[PDB]
Amino acid sequence: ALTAALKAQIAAWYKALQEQIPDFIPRAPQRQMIADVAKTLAGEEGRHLAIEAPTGVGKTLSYLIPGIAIAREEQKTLVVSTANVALQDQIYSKDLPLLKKIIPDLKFTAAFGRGRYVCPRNLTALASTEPTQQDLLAFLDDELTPNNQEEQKRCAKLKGDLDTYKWDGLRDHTDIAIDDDLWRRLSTDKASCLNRNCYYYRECPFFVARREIQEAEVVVANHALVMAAMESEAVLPDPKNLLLVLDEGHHLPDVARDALEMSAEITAPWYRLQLDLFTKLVATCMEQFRPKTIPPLAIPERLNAHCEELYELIASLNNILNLYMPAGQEAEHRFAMGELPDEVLEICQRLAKLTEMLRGLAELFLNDLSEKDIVRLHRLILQMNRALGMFEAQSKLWRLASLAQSSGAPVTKWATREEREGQLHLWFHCVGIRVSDQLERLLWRSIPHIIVTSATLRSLNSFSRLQEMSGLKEKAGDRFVALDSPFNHCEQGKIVIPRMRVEPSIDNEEQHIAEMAAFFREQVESKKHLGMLVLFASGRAMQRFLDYVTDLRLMLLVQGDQPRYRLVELHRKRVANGERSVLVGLQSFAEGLDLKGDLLSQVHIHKIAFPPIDSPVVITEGEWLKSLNRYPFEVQSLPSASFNLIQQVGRLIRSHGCWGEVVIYDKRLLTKNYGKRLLDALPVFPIEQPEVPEGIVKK
DNA sequence: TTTTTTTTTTT
Ligand code: SF4
Repeated sequence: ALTAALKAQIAAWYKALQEQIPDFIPRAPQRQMIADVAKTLAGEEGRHLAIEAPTGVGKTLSYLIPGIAIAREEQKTLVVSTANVALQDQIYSKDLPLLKKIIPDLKFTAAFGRGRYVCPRNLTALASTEPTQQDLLAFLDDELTPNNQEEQKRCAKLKGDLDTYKWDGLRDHTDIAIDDDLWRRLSTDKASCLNRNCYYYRECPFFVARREIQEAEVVVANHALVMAAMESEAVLPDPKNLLLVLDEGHHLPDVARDALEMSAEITAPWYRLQLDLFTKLVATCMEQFRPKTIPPLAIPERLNAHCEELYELIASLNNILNLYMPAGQEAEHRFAMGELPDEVLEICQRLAKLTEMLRGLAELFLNDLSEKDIVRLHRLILQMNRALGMFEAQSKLWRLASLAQSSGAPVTKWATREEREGQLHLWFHCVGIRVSDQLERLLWRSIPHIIVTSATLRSLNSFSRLQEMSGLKEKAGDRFVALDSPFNHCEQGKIVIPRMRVEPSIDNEEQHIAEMAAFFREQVESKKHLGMLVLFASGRAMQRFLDYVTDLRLMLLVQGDQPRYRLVELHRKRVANGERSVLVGLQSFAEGLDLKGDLLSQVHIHKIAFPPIDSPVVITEGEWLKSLNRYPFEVQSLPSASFNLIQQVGRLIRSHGCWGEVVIYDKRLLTKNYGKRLLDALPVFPIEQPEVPEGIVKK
């Protein structure tokens, strides 16, 4: 499988980059990862490879070089998939052009979902049309006019950039802030688009990007897109012709779980309204634009016999679920083991059938309208597209609610009664607990050999959690490799566990935050660190902590206040200037921050990020683990805590020459037996246990 | 055994 010419090509590109790009430094883990990826992707050894490549190993070049070599030899496409658009851009703008220097021949593109692309037609409307005081009837028309004059100028700037190729049309590739509402208007749904009819169709960024996919050697994708391309066999080449690298691979089950997740409203009056609107809309479609294809369900007698039966089912379900909950109150009911009582299951099966039928009708009408008075047709397309979305959520919901198991585990099922607009609304919720069958069918079986890599794949020094969640198995021929970290952590930093007076239990939170803040403040006062990061496991705790350090607002860059890349922008600017700067964030910061040396010398971790015990999904899972005679804490809480802790601690040492401390304020790392195990899955650091000032609680 | 709420993206 590894031909002579291929080894020669990989070696050549390797020597090329190491002695022609300044600072490219070889490493033995890098050589091993190149060889392992090369053997897996050529078919020489087993099926799939899950290789953990800690920061510093040089992971992306390590799979890019053999991946590209094998793709060229075989006239295949290398698909590199990562977690989100920012990481995609990192691969597309930094690593691939670097390889283009030594492979001038290289053909690579990036791929994104339709929703990230501007629609030239709409933007032209927004840039070239007058804001006229929200002309009232015109607002009611929502007829493509800039809300106001500021909006109009911004749109014209965006259009100027688009037309001269300063802007590629992707939402994330422009500096100009775009409101979410604005973006909804600037982009369009597949049906809403004019395709070959539009006078821009040859000029549309999205279609051009897909055209680039077709002749490219490397496509940079995100996991959601790849999954969607495996369900709809529609955007990527045929799986058999694919080399697939799933960078940031630990995210893969969660992404797969989107296919087993739905929440939707089911409250009976609202439902009556929706069905009435739909019936009326189908009749007006038939009158206004007779479709080419008229299904028997569109026949009015049949359509509203169908809708009346659906409604009667919904109303029965409302009554049943309402008996679980106090009247006139917001409430909640979870079904243990995700198991529905027989009558409720029966109802959900019939609902699944009826809502799926309505979804099919709406889809057929929608495609008929899109195939085809442009103004009136577009109003009708929009309404029917809304209807389609409603019934999509419905059929998916009832399909999941009807499942006995998914990948050998229950689907979490539960209802909520929530207040919204002066009223109580009934929601149903389904969340698949395991997703391995999904990954197996869409990826593992479909693509001959896949690389799953990440800086962090293991939990508790083990691939066990990854194996169980992903379905990858040695028995199927998948291999699992953990490369060593290059850095020397014990000499490069320390872990600090202050002598806190309370554990961060539920009752203790107020005192705990107080003690933390005191200690944290003293650290800031030492002026020993310029780059600081504070990491929380809940937004509740983060806000509470923020109340104690309100005198430090100037110094604090808080997740959400600005887009993360801007917050890191400012952080770099101030630290380079000699000022103290503190980032404060949740999971997004714990996962995404990569700050070397001065930029981040002290990491503050409020607590061990254990999963929420009262969450319905966690409860249902623990029930199921119990029924299999496994201990939930051992199998569910502690491994998640280990993975999260590895990731959080992983912010400190990003390079040789990184230095500093990780302050962990959860005393249970020393106080509980499991503490040792969490510490043993971290890199080795010396542990210091300083005394803590008295915690003054605030009103 | 022992634990308590985060986050992107797509058809
Ligand atoms: S093609 Fe669809 S998206 Fe591109 S411009 Fe015409 S309408 Fe807007």
